[PDB]
Amino acid sequence: DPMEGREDPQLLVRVRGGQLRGIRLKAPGGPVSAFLGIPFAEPPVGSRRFMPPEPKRPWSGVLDATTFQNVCYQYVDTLYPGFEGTEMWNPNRELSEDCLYLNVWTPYPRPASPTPVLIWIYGGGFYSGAASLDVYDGRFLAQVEGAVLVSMNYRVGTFGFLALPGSREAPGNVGLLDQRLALQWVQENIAAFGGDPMSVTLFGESAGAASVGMHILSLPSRSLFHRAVLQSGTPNGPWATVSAGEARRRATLLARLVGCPNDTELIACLRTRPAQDLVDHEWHVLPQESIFRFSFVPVVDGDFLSDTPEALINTGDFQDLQVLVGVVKDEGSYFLVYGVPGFSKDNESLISRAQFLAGVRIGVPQASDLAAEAVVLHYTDWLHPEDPTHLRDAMSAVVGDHNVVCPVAQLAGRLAAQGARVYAYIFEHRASTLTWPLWMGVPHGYEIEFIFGLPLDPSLNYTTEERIFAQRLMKYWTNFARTGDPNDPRDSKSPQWPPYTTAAQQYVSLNLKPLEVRRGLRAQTCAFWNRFLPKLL
Amino acid sequence: EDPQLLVRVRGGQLRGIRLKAPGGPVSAFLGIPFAEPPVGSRRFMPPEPKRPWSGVLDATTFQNVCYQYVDTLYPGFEGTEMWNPNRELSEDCLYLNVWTPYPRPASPTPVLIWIYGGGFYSGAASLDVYDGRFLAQVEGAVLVSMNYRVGTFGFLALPGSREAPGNVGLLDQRLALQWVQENIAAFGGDPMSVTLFGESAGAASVGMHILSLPSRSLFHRAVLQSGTPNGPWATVSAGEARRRATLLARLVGCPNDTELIACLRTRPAQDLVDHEWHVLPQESIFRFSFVPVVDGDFLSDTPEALINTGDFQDLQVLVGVVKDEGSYFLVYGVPGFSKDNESLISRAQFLAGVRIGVPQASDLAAEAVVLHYTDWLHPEDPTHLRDAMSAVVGDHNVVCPVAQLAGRLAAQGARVYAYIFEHRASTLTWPLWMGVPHGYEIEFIFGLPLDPSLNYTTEERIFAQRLMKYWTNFARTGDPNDPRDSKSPQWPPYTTAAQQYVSLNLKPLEVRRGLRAQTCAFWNRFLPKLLS
Ligand SMILES: Clc1ccc(OCCCCCn2ccnc2)c(Cl)c1
Ligand SMILES: Clc1ccc(OCCCCCn2ccnc2)c(Cl)c1
Ligand SMILES: Clc1ccc(OCCCCCn2ccnc2)c(Cl)c1
Repeated sequence: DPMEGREDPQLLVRVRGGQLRGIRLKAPGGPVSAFLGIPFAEPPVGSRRFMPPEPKRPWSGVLDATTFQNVCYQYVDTLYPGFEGTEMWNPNRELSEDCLYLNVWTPYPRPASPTPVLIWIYGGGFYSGAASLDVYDGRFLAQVEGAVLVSMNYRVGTFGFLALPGSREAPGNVGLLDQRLALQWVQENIAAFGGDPMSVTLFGESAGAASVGMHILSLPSRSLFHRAVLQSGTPNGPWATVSAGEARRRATLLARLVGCPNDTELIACLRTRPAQDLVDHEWHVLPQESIFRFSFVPVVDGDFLSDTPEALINTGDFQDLQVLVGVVKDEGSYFLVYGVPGFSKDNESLISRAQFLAGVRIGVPQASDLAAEAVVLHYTDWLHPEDPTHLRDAMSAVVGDHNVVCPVAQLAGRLAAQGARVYAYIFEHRASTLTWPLWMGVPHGYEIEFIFGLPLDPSLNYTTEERIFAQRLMKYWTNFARTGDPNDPRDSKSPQWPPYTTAAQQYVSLNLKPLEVRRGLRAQTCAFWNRFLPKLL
Repeated sequence: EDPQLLVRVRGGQLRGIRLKAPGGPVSAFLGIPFAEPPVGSRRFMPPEPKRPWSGVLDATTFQNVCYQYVDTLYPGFEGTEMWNPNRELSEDCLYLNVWTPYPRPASPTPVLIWIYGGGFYSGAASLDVYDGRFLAQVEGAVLVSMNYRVGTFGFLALPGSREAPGNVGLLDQRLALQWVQENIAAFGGDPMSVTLFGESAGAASVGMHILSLPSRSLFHRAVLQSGTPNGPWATVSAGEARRRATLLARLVGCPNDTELIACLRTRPAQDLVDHEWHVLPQESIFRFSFVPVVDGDFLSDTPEALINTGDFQDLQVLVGVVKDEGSYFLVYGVPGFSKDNESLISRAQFLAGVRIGVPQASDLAAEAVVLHYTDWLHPEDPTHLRDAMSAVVGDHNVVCPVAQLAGRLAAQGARVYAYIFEHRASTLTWPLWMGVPHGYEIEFIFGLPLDPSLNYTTEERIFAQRLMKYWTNFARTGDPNDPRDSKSPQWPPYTTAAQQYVSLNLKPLEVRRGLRAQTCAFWNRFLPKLLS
């Protein structure tokens, strides 16, 4: 690198694979260091499609690490052309199978002594997502809390989770293996950045939180981190996993659909189809009333997942663990405009009672006739069982409770009974800049920008109370990552966030108001979903 | 001899007795025969009208209580003994009483007829809490109440047989109703304004008069207090009534229908009463052996079917409940409950208790009742489980049947008013944890707090006068509100749209909406689909 002597000396770093040169980024309160697009794996292309990730082979020279790399090949949403509501979640770099890269944000210059590491695993229903989206920007947590923050790309869709269980050519869960490979990479290499590999906190949202949860339940991953944060997502629940049988069913059907007639011959054929043909058909392998399930998700393979997540969280020893879990207020609203007839982002979506009954069949696709009517009866307001606004909102909560809030509640409760330290929250602030209609309240996903600090960017037109709020949340998260306790010990002025225990079931509300402690995490309704409803299901 | 106290009814002369109420006198006519005594071969048979009589029949005194079980759980205890017979037992008991203002009313007065409850196995028109002197004195009402046969004597049925056709206890009530039609005018009562009212089993009976056509032309308005014709306990099937009679027969030594009944007529009354209850699987402790039968005659179908398909356009109804219907039933049937301690039970107990309260229920339906009634913030708190156990029994047997009846009658034409009674009597001798228990609204309706010697609070004296006004305003008009009122809040009709009902307590009328709407949607709409 004949130009080293004239480049910035504070942006050169050596890792196990070679040298990198990062970039000095401006954050509102000062500069940060950013190292973007570090390969942590051999590009999982050609013969390596569906295969487990192979560790990146060393390079010569200084790797340019100043820009985000490719987004893992995935479906791109087009329901609403040019709409910020969906576009903010869309890929912001070129799609490519060659996408296994990660990013590191640190203070500038890099910390003198070992600094706690947050690793971000993104959501996107396992069919989408990228570590380079504006909403996952590590610069604010780095600049303001002094955090080292790592976020990796992992394979999604067929490429990440298509399995023919028991084969060697497509064992499944490779997308979770991508994540683990990045975790290992952090273990060997994060010290070279000022990162403390003995204090690593995973955090994620939705399918990401599900991924975090799965690393908790998979033993090879348990030595790669110390604390975890699950936001609006769980490894248990109706959507985050499938059986070996079901995964086998779905791969076979997708193979027929793209023209592919012995497991080896089948996978060899799939490997020849262009990436876009897989994406174009991946959705078409479900009854398209299962509009609320994705086809290629982590599989219960007896290997990565030794048994079902519900089994492992019912029988597991968790004294080790500290976990911060939680939900937004209206988890279900978002999805309604994509699956239930009568719903739109553009009108008020007041629905009929028949539309409600129909929506419950689509929301609980696994349900029998009896179970559906039980859900319908439980969520009806008998004082106004025809009121269209109460029915719109009830539809929202059926989808939200069944798929996120009650899975979280179940996980919180089980982890606490089996030794873990648990902190529970409900996030109740609607972003002032939100472009989804008012009726959706605080939708799924829209706490993420507050955890990451985006309101500190004055360019983004948040309120001044939202700046303050984001700083409180950043402190909660980084405090938890540092100590396993979101509270600031140097501060008893502020109200305390008590642990969540099976006796008092306390949890806090996150909004512009001071912390408020509540009891029972939607306790009556989730008893219905987690205890009774699994009979007629 | 007082001419106000000498009345002539269609069967002869009667002499009454001038009684003292707090605000003055009333004429009472106690112990009037309305049927031939149902003894010997008349046992189990429909009543026959009383034969006429010579001279002046002494009607100054309460007649005998219909032969019935006598409660022994807490001997001497005021709380229980107050429902116990207060005259001697006899199968010779088909008499009714009549209260009237003194002097006898100038102009035809609205008549209220009281049908007591006590589970179709007990009850007497002569109990102190059914005392008609207060409603008669203060509101000028003519108040009637009859004894009807209970237990095996009233309801043992061999469906299809001619000598034990069933429902004779209800036919006893019907006869007293015709009696009031043929005779109440001589007392200044108005045969054209007759309001039935009753409590529990009595409320059920009242409902079955609504649902039986021969009865329908004998009254104009009805009042159902904490009981229903529909529900889990008020009726049995033809087949089941037969199974039960036959097993009662074999238990006392008997033995063909005619043959079997004949042998039963030979048995001393207390033999029948002794084996009365050993006759159903004893998970059915919250269930009595001999109750109205769906005979195809008095009840042309199940009450459910009839309230689902009937036209109730010319009927006004006043229905309601108390706050803790299920309390009284706990100390008698559920392990862990007593009048003497605070009944703080374990979750194991609550689970076992639910099997009792819902004896009919599949495993899954019990599990469903358990999960619906658990408070998941404190799923093991004894105070929470105790209170829930009481709510399970009360909601399943009274509150949700009342909600269902209210809603059906409203939907199909009837003018309905609904209440929930929430004052606990200052004089109550049951423990505090039982709240406002089944039956303890009656004394306020009847105006017993007006008797100063019973030591009720002055507010209760004012409360009781209010309820007496609702009930008699309803008798007079079909509407509990005052036609030139006290300008308090109005009591709205109950409708299948606004589901409005009032609270009756010391504070002014409060309008609420949905009578345990969520919980009763569970019992009447979902839970049936679960033993099915
Ligand atoms: Cl609660 C909930 C709602 C939706 C959902 O998944 C929607 C996948 C939509 C996939 C669309 N797609 C992918 C490729 N082509 C279309 C899941 Cl896993 C869970
Ligand atoms: Cl062995 C026996 C005796 C009584 C009882 O339940 C009492 C119901 C209430 C009896 C008094 N009452 C109240 C209103 N009318 C009569 C039960 Cl489950 C069992
Ligand atoms: Cl919610 C409820 C509670 C009790 C009950 O019935 C109790 C009968 C008690 C009979 C006692 N007895 C009479 C003669 N021998 C025993 C019914 Cl039908 C309904």
